[PDB]
Amino acid sequence: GGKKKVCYYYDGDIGNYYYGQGHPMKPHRIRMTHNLLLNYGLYRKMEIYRPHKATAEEMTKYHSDEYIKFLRSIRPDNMSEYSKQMQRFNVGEDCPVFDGLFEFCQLSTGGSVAGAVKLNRQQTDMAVNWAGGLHHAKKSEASGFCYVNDIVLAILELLKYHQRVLYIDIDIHHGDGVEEAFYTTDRVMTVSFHKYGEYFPGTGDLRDIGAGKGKYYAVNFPMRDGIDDESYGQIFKPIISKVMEMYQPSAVVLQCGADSLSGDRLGCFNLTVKGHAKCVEVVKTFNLPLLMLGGGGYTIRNVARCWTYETAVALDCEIPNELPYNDYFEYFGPDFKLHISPSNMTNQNTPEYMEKIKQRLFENLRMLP
Ligand SMILES: O=C(CCCCCCC(=O)Nc1ccccc1)NO
Ligand SMILES: O=C1CC[C@@H](c2ccc(Cl)cc2)N1
Ligand SMILES: [Ca+2]
Ligand code: NA
Ligand SMILES: [Zn+2]
Repeated sequence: GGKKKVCYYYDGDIGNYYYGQGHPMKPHRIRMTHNLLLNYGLYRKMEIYRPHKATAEEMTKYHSDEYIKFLRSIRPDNMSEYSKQMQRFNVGEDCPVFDGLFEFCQLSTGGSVAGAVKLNRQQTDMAVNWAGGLHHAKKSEASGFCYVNDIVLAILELLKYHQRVLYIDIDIHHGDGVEEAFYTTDRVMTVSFHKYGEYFPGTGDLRDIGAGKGKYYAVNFPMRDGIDDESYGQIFKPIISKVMEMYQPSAVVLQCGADSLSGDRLGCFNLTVKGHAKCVEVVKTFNLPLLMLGGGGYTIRNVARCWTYETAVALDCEIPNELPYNDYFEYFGPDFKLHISPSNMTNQNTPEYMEKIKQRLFENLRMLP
């Protein structure tokens, strides 16, 4: 289907926001990603855009006025005056108050929405916002280190020109906030692959399939610890192909959370960067307008490797395994290579389990009109 035009959204301020001592979410990982892919020369092959800061107007296309007003007001120095509101909107633990929090949301959101607009106008085939993918935020509530749901806002922008949008989520966590926003519509189908059982956020059962006009338009593939490239690859392509055949979306949003990689600090999957990136490759083959977004990812050297490689995949541009010098080179020791090895952790997802869950999801997809 040809090489695709790629537009890529980055603001160099993003890496300066800080969740606080001990918090595993490190926005600095976006700056590492950017610097690595610049040093591989990938700027030669794509348009690089600085996103606008999304306004309250943009954000309240989904989020409540009250919740957005609170995000705009709350600061480390006025927290004690906002104790009640902090509890109502679930801010102050997983989702702390930090300096510049609202500007941070504006930058994340701006990239996703700017990308969607660029796709709507047919000025690009693919838009990339690695600072996006905040799949847990809800209408009036922060969750899971997410405050504003850039994905939901980007999909609402796509729905202006697209009757049917497909969302795919390869983050190790269930994309509960996106699924919830679109649970009762058939105009967005949500497909999430995730660890399920005794794991954040606790949602995404096989049996959660949508409601009302959205019944059968939510798809959940629950997995156990230790899934590897071969097991994941054998279910992802057939599920996504069946979804494409039955749902026939005209645009796609792919959340590429890198916490499904081997060695992630919060994750317990065993995927390599090649295994993860094979998902990008599969989605690309359908030749649809594609918004690719970040997500979780807590071993930051591997997040940088993952999203650098996935940018190269979007560009159909082969890059060497030997890392080029970069500003964060020491983080990539002791090997200084792009690709990673899986661990020897046991895969708890048996072949039989994977095939059985796949067959249950195929039965649900036969129920589309
Ligand atoms: O990656 C994510 C968000 C994961 C949210 C995990 C919340 C539980 C947790 O580990 N919280 C925590 C850990 C260390 C320090 C402070 C909070 N979504 O894809
Ligand atoms: O590096 C970053 C930019 C946005 C922010 C974030 C928070 C939560 C999720 Cl799930 C994904 C991304 N971190
Ligand atoms: Ca997921
Ligand atoms: Na839906
Ligand atoms: Zn995650």
